[PDB]
Amino acid sequence: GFVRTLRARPEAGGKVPVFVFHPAGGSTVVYEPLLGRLPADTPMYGFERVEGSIEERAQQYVPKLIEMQGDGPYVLVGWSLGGVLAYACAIGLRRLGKDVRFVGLIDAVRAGEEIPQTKEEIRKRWDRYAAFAEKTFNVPAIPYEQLEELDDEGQVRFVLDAVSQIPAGIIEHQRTSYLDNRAIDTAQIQPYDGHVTLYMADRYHDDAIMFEPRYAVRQPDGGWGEYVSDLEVVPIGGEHIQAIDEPIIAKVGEHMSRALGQIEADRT
Ligand SMILES: CCOC(=O)c1c(-c2ccccc2)oc2ccc(O)c(CN3CCCC3)c12
Repeated sequence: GFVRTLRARPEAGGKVPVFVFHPAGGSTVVYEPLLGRLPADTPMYGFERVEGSIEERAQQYVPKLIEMQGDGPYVLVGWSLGGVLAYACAIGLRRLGKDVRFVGLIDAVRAGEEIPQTKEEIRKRWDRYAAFAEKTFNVPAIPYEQLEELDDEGQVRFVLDAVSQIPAGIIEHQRTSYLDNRAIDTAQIQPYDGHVTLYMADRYHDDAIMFEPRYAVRQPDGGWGEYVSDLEVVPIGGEHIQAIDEPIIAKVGEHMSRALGQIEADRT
Protein backbone atom coordinates (compact mmCIF):
# COMPACT_ATOMS: atom_id res chain seq x y z
CA GLY A 1 0.00 0.00 0.00
CA PHE A 2 1.50 3.35 1.01
CA VAL A 3 3.42 2.17 4.12
CA ARG A 4 7.09 1.28 3.78
CA THR A 5 8.81 -0.59 6.58
CA LEU A 6 12.28 0.88 7.08
CA ARG A 7 12.85 -0.91 10.39
CA ALA A 8 10.18 -3.16 11.80
CA ARG A 9 9.09 -2.81 15.42
CA PRO A 10 9.25 -6.00 17.54
CA GLU A 11 6.14 -8.24 17.71
CA ALA A 12 5.35 -6.72 21.13
CA GLY A 13 6.81 -3.85 23.14
CA GLY A 14 9.89 -1.99 21.94
CA LYS A 15 10.64 1.66 21.33
CA VAL A 16 8.32 4.29 19.87
CA PRO A 17 8.45 4.18 16.06
CA VAL A 18 9.44 7.21 13.99
CA PHE A 19 6.95 7.83 11.20
CA VAL A 20 8.52 9.62 8.22
CA PHE A 21 6.72 11.15 5.25
CA HIS A 22 7.99 11.23 1.67
CA PRO A 23 9.52 14.35 0.13
CA ALA A 24 8.44 16.10 -3.06
CA GLY A 25 9.38 13.88 -5.99
CA GLY A 26 10.81 11.02 -3.91
CA SER A 27 10.14 8.10 -1.59
CA THR A 28 10.88 7.44 2.05
CA VAL A 29 14.03 5.45 1.23
CA VAL A 30 15.65 8.90 1.62
CA TYR A 31 15.32 8.62 5.43
CA GLU A 32 17.76 5.72 5.67
CA PRO A 33 20.72 7.98 6.57
CA LEU A 34 18.54 9.53 9.29
CA LEU A 35 17.63 6.03 10.47
CA GLY A 36 21.35 5.30 10.80
CA ARG A 37 21.70 8.26 13.14
CA LEU A 38 18.82 7.34 15.51
CA PRO A 39 19.04 5.00 18.55
CA ALA A 40 19.38 1.25 17.97
CA ASP A 41 16.10 -0.63 17.53
CA THR A 42 14.19 2.59 16.82
CA PRO A 43 11.43 1.40 14.48
CA MET A 44 10.73 3.42 11.34
CA TYR A 45 7.81 3.48 8.90
CA GLY A 46 7.54 5.67 5.83
CA PHE A 47 4.30 6.93 4.33
CA GLU A 48 4.46 7.35 0.57
CA ARG A 49 2.49 9.54 -1.88
CA VAL A 50 -1.32 9.54 -1.89
CA GLU A 51 -3.78 11.79 -3.75
CA GLY A 52 -5.55 15.00 -2.78
CA SER A 53 -5.14 18.25 -0.90
CA ILE A 54 -2.89 18.17 2.16
CA GLU A 55 -5.94 17.65 4.35
CA GLU A 56 -7.25 14.89 2.04
CA ARG A 57 -3.87 13.16 2.21
CA ALA A 58 -3.87 13.31 6.02
CA GLN A 59 -7.40 11.86 6.05
CA GLN A 60 -5.86 8.77 4.44
CA TYR A 61 -2.73 8.71 6.59
CA VAL A 62 -4.27 9.26 10.05
CA PRO A 63 -6.51 6.14 10.19
CA LYS A 64 -3.45 4.11 9.17
CA LEU A 65 -1.31 5.75 11.83
CA ILE A 66 -3.92 4.87 14.43
CA GLU A 67 -4.21 1.28 13.20
CA MET A 68 -0.44 0.97 13.61
CA GLN A 69 0.07 2.95 16.82
CA GLY A 70 -3.25 3.37 18.66
CA ASP A 71 -3.34 6.08 21.35
CA GLY A 72 0.28 6.98 20.75
CA PRO A 73 2.82 8.16 21.41
CA TYR A 74 3.37 9.62 17.93
CA VAL A 75 6.66 10.80 16.44
CA LEU A 76 6.06 12.39 13.07
CA VAL A 77 8.94 13.53 10.83
CA GLY A 78 9.44 14.92 7.37
CA TRP A 79 11.76 16.60 4.92
CA SER A 80 10.34 18.70 2.06
CA LEU A 81 6.63 17.97 1.49
CA GLY A 82 6.99 15.24 4.12
CA GLY A 83 7.24 17.95 6.76
CA VAL A 84 3.89 19.51 5.88
CA LEU A 85 2.35 16.02 5.77
CA ALA A 86 3.74 15.13 9.21
CA TYR A 87 2.32 18.39 10.51
CA ALA A 88 -1.12 17.84 9.01
CA CYS A 89 -1.16 14.40 10.59
CA ALA A 90 -0.16 15.93 13.91
CA ILE A 91 -3.22 18.17 13.77
CA GLY A 92 -5.52 15.31 12.81
CA LEU A 93 -4.16 13.01 15.53
CA ARG A 94 -4.40 15.68 18.29
CA ARG A 95 -7.99 16.45 17.25
CA LEU A 96 -8.96 12.77 17.82
CA GLY A 97 -7.41 12.77 21.30
CA LYS A 98 -4.11 11.05 20.40
CA ASP A 99 -0.77 11.79 22.07
CA VAL A 100 1.69 13.45 19.66
CA ARG A 101 5.06 13.94 21.41
CA PHE A 102 7.24 15.04 18.51
CA VAL A 103 6.89 16.72 15.12
CA GLY A 104 10.11 17.03 13.16
CA LEU A 105 10.25 19.32 10.17
CA ILE A 106 13.41 18.80 8.20
CA ASP A 107 13.91 22.11 6.37
CA ALA A 108 10.23 22.26 5.43
CA VAL A 109 10.48 25.99 4.96
CA ARG A 110 7.69 28.26 3.67
CA ALA A 111 8.37 30.79 0.95
CA GLY A 112 9.51 34.09 2.46
CA GLU A 113 6.52 35.76 0.82
CA GLU A 114 3.06 34.14 0.56
CA ILE A 115 2.35 32.49 -2.81
CA PRO A 116 -1.10 33.62 -3.79
CA GLN A 117 -3.56 31.17 -5.37
CA THR A 118 -4.94 33.66 -7.84
CA LYS A 119 -5.60 33.70 -11.57
CA GLU A 120 -2.93 36.39 -11.88
CA GLU A 121 -0.46 33.93 -10.29
CA ILE A 122 -1.52 31.12 -12.56
CA ARG A 123 -0.76 33.33 -15.53
CA LYS A 124 2.61 34.45 -14.12
CA ARG A 125 3.63 30.89 -13.32
CA TRP A 126 2.90 29.50 -16.76
CA ASP A 127 4.47 32.50 -18.47
CA ARG A 128 7.59 31.73 -16.44
CA TYR A 129 7.37 28.04 -17.41
CA ALA A 130 6.83 28.74 -21.13
CA ALA A 131 9.89 30.98 -21.15
CA PHE A 132 12.16 28.28 -19.72
CA ALA A 133 10.68 25.81 -22.18
CA GLU A 134 11.65 28.14 -25.03
CA LYS A 135 15.24 28.51 -23.72
CA THR A 136 15.81 24.86 -22.76
CA PHE A 137 14.37 23.44 -26.00
CA ASN A 138 15.04 26.12 -28.66
CA VAL A 139 11.45 26.62 -29.84
CA PRO A 140 2.95 30.50 -28.73
CA ALA A 141 0.20 32.34 -26.86
CA ILE A 142 -0.70 30.62 -23.62
CA PRO A 143 -4.40 29.69 -23.38
CA TYR A 144 -4.81 31.28 -19.95
CA GLU A 145 -8.61 31.18 -20.09
CA GLN A 146 -8.70 27.37 -20.07
CA LEU A 147 -5.89 26.96 -17.53
CA GLU A 148 -7.38 29.32 -14.90
CA GLU A 149 -10.35 27.04 -14.40
CA LEU A 150 -8.24 23.89 -13.98
CA ASP A 151 -6.71 22.77 -10.68
CA ASP A 152 -3.00 21.93 -10.56
CA GLU A 153 -3.60 18.33 -11.66
CA GLY A 154 -5.84 19.53 -14.47
CA GLN A 155 -3.34 22.22 -15.47
CA VAL A 156 -0.47 19.73 -16.01
CA ARG A 157 -2.69 17.20 -17.76
CA PHE A 158 -3.78 19.99 -20.14
CA VAL A 159 -0.21 21.07 -20.83
CA LEU A 160 1.02 17.47 -21.26
CA ASP A 161 -1.93 16.59 -23.54
CA ALA A 162 -1.26 19.72 -25.58
CA VAL A 163 2.40 18.73 -25.72
CA SER A 164 1.76 15.26 -27.16
CA GLN A 165 -0.60 16.85 -29.72
CA ILE A 166 8.13 11.76 -24.07
CA PRO A 167 8.30 8.32 -22.39
CA ALA A 168 5.81 7.51 -19.65
CA GLY A 169 8.34 6.95 -16.86
CA ILE A 170 9.74 10.44 -17.31
CA ILE A 171 6.29 12.06 -17.67
CA GLU A 172 5.06 10.34 -14.52
CA HIS A 173 8.08 11.41 -12.50
CA GLN A 174 7.87 15.03 -13.67
CA ARG A 175 4.14 15.04 -13.03
CA THR A 176 4.15 13.75 -9.44
CA SER A 177 7.22 15.85 -8.58
CA TYR A 178 5.52 18.91 -9.98
CA LEU A 179 2.29 18.24 -8.11
CA ASP A 180 4.06 17.43 -4.83
CA ASN A 181 5.92 20.75 -5.06
CA ARG A 182 2.71 22.64 -5.79
CA ALA A 183 1.13 20.87 -2.81
CA ILE A 184 3.79 22.60 -0.70
CA ASP A 185 2.93 25.94 -2.34
CA THR A 186 -0.80 25.63 -1.75
CA ALA A 187 -0.73 24.17 1.74
CA GLN A 188 -3.04 26.05 4.11
CA ILE A 189 -1.24 25.73 7.41
CA GLN A 190 -3.42 25.37 10.51
CA PRO A 191 -2.35 26.10 14.08
CA TYR A 192 -0.98 23.30 16.28
CA ASP A 193 -0.43 23.52 20.01
CA GLY A 194 2.15 20.78 20.45
CA HIS A 195 5.92 21.03 20.19
CA VAL A 196 7.39 21.38 16.73
CA THR A 197 11.08 21.01 15.97
CA LEU A 198 12.20 22.74 12.77
CA TYR A 199 15.61 21.74 11.43
CA MET A 200 16.68 24.70 9.36
CA ALA A 201 19.19 24.87 6.52
CA ASP A 202 20.49 28.19 5.19
CA ARG A 203 18.68 28.34 1.84
CA TYR A 204 16.75 26.53 -0.83
CA HIS A 205 18.95 25.20 -3.62
CA ASP A 206 19.12 27.14 -6.88
CA ASP A 207 16.83 24.85 -8.87
CA ALA A 208 14.15 25.31 -6.22
CA ILE A 209 14.50 29.09 -6.43
CA MET A 210 14.32 29.08 -10.26
CA PHE A 211 10.85 27.50 -10.20
CA GLU A 212 9.53 29.91 -7.57
CA PRO A 213 11.62 32.98 -6.64
CA ARG A 214 9.71 33.54 -3.38
CA TYR A 215 11.74 30.61 -1.96
CA ALA A 216 14.87 32.75 -2.36
CA VAL A 217 14.04 34.33 0.97
CA ARG A 218 13.15 32.52 4.18
CA GLN A 219 12.10 33.93 7.55
CA PRO A 220 14.05 32.84 10.63
CA ASP A 221 11.09 30.77 11.92
CA GLY A 222 10.67 29.33 8.41
CA GLY A 223 7.13 30.71 8.34
CA TRP A 224 5.86 28.49 11.16
CA GLY A 225 5.82 30.89 14.12
CA GLU A 226 2.31 32.21 13.55
CA TYR A 227 0.88 28.67 13.51
CA VAL A 228 3.13 27.18 16.18
CA SER A 229 3.77 28.92 19.45
CA ASP A 230 5.75 25.99 20.92
CA LEU A 231 8.37 26.10 18.18
CA GLU A 232 12.00 25.09 18.37
CA VAL A 233 14.46 25.78 15.54
CA VAL A 234 17.62 23.72 15.08
CA PRO A 235 19.93 25.41 12.59
CA ILE A 236 21.90 22.92 10.46
CA GLY A 237 23.28 25.09 7.68
CA GLY A 238 23.87 24.15 4.06
CA GLU A 239 21.15 23.81 1.40
CA HIS A 240 17.67 22.24 1.41
CA ILE A 241 18.80 19.42 -0.88
CA GLN A 242 21.66 18.47 1.50
CA ALA A 243 19.60 18.53 4.70
CA ILE A 244 18.52 14.91 4.32
CA ASP A 245 21.98 13.43 3.70
CA GLU A 246 25.23 12.77 5.51
CA PRO A 247 26.97 14.70 6.98
CA ILE A 248 24.26 17.29 7.86
CA ILE A 249 21.75 14.58 8.78
CA ALA A 250 24.12 13.59 11.61
CA LYS A 251 23.31 16.93 13.29
CA VAL A 252 19.59 16.33 12.85
CA GLY A 253 19.91 12.76 14.09
CA GLU A 254 21.95 13.67 17.16
CA HIS A 255 19.31 16.18 18.26
CA MET A 256 16.38 13.97 17.39
CA SER A 257 17.99 11.04 19.25
CA ARG A 258 17.97 13.21 22.40
CA ALA A 259 14.24 13.92 21.99
CA LEU A 260 13.45 10.24 21.49
CA GLY A 261 15.46 9.30 24.57
CA GLN A 262 13.32 11.66 26.63
CA ILE A 263 10.07 10.21 25.26
CA GLU A 264 11.33 6.71 26.13
CA ALA A 265 12.30 7.77 29.66
CA ASP A 266 8.96 9.45 30.24
CA ARG A 267 7.17 6.18 29.36
CA THR A 268 9.53 4.58 31.89
C1 LIG B 1 14.21 21.35 -9.23
C2 LIG B 1 13.22 21.59 -8.10
O1 LIG B 1 11.93 21.86 -8.69
C3 LIG B 1 10.93 22.19 -7.84
O2 LIG B 1 11.23 22.62 -6.73
C4 LIG B 1 9.55 22.35 -8.37
C5 LIG B 1 8.96 21.54 -9.34
C6 LIG B 1 9.50 20.35 -10.04
C7 LIG B 1 9.02 20.03 -11.33
C8 LIG B 1 9.51 18.90 -11.98
C9 LIG B 1 10.45 18.09 -11.35
C10 LIG B 1 10.92 18.37 -10.08
C11 LIG B 1 10.44 19.49 -9.42
O3 LIG B 1 7.72 21.98 -9.56
C12 LIG B 1 7.40 23.05 -8.81
C13 LIG B 1 6.23 23.80 -8.75
C14 LIG B 1 6.14 24.88 -7.89
C15 LIG B 1 7.23 25.21 -7.10
O4 LIG B 1 7.13 26.28 -6.26
C16 LIG B 1 8.42 24.47 -7.13
C17 LIG B 1 9.53 24.94 -6.20
N1 LIG B 1 9.59 24.13 -4.95
C18 LIG B 1 10.77 24.49 -4.11
C19 LIG B 1 10.26 24.59 -2.64
C20 LIG B 1 8.86 23.89 -2.68
C21 LIG B 1 8.38 24.26 -4.09
C22 LIG B 1 8.52 23.37 -8.01
